[PDB]
Amino acid sequence: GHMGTNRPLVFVDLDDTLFQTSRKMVEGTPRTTATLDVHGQPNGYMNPIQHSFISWLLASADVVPVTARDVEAYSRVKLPFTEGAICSHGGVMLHSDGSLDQDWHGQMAKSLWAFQDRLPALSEATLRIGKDMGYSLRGWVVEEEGLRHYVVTKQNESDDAVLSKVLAEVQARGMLEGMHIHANGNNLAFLPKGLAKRLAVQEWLRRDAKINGDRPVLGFGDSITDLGFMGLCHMWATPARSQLAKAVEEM
Amino acid sequence: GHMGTNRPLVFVDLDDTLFQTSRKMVEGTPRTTATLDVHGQPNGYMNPIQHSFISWLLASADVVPVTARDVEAYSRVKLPFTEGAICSHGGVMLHSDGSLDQDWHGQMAKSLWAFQDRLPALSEATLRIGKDMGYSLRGWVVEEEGLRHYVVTKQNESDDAVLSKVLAEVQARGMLEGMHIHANGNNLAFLPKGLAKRLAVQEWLRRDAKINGDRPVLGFGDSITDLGFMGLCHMWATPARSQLAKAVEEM
Ligand code: NI
Ligand code: NI
Ligand code: NI
Repeated sequence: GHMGTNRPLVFVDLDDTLFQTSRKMVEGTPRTTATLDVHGQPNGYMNPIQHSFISWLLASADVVPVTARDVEAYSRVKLPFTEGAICSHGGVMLHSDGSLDQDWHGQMAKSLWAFQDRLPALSEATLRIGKDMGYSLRGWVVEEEGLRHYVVTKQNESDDAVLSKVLAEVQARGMLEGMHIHANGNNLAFLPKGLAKRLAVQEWLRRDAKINGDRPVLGFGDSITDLGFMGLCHMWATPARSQLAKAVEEM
Repeated sequence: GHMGTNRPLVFVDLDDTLFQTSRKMVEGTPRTTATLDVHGQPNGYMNPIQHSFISWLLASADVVPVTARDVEAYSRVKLPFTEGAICSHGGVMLHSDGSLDQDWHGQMAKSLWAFQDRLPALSEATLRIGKDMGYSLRGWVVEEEGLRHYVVTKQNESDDAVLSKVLAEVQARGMLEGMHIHANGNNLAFLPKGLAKRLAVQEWLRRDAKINGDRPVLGFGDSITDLGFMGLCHMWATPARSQLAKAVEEM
């Protein structure tokens, strides 16, 4: 029979799915502010199709962000999400009022305590090995209060090919055993085994099923690594010029 | 500024996207009739997620089928589509009341009159070459009143691998120059150059833009060949276990 709401549950990636930075848009084209930088100034935007799409989607379905952003960076997203969120590559679940889900935090803590020393050392070694290559890098450990989640590294050369080289060497030096990687644009991330958008979306669906039974689930994402959580949905979707769509084009 | 409707225009494939035959569903699981066979009896069904999804989508957006079915087979689809349709692999556009679009019919006629003799001969040769292989086939020319569109061939062996063999030989005998092919499940189709879902969706969007300007366009399809029209949308989407999704999985 029917229980709860019939409307779709839609898991949406954020950066380069709902909005993007200025450098990824054609100059002068109209835009709406979607994110702020740490100094409080606009730094991410929606074009006219994008703001029309997310407005319709938020009005029509239960929309849940599934993002690499940590909680602070997610709080700089200026979109009226009302159902909570998955943050930090699946390391964090937020309730609808923005408060931290204590149960998931306990489970993630358990999965991640074997990595708490390795993560700062891995970021340090990557940033050193990057300067050894002569590359001007930038990186840090993404973390919540008390718990370190994953390592991120960016380049300042305006050449994303730099990061593919480091990934090749770090892999050969055997630094990534027990971990998986995300690479898209100027972003290279090293994630512990038990940290994944897929795991948090899997838990979100388990909880939803007790309230709403089986209802249509849709996943939207732009990265190849977003296929993890997107594969848990009944239908998945991607922007026409995404990293994922471009890879499908070449297949 | 804003003009017309803001709601998304959603192009949806039909078979194996919104519904499927009984043999493609787990026995005994609940279902809703979605299509009738030529004898008027149910032969295609939606599972509970599928009927919930298409109901929500029809209510929330302007939904336009984009189907290989000819007009007669489309008329046996028992879903309340209200905006017209693209049929016969892009060879036919129907108005919302089901009447034939005369302009597109004239354009398709022009593209297809160099193929009017080749299509019946190609179906005959394929069905003969199939029996030469010892395979029990079935095929015909798909056509509207006066105009032949494409060739379809099916096998009766319960082995879809049979069709991949014929495609290999027919290609070597040089019978498919100036044409493209569709193969998914128990369906192998040979299409003339100017016959494509992509071309009809392209024309549909050109016409829509004069009424509604630029609004979000979403494409849903299950076949690799559906990527043609799906690439014209802002976002495209596929069922989790589709032919397309399975190919992406292997990439
Ligand atoms: Ni993204
Ligand atoms: Ni289909
Ligand atoms: Ni129902």
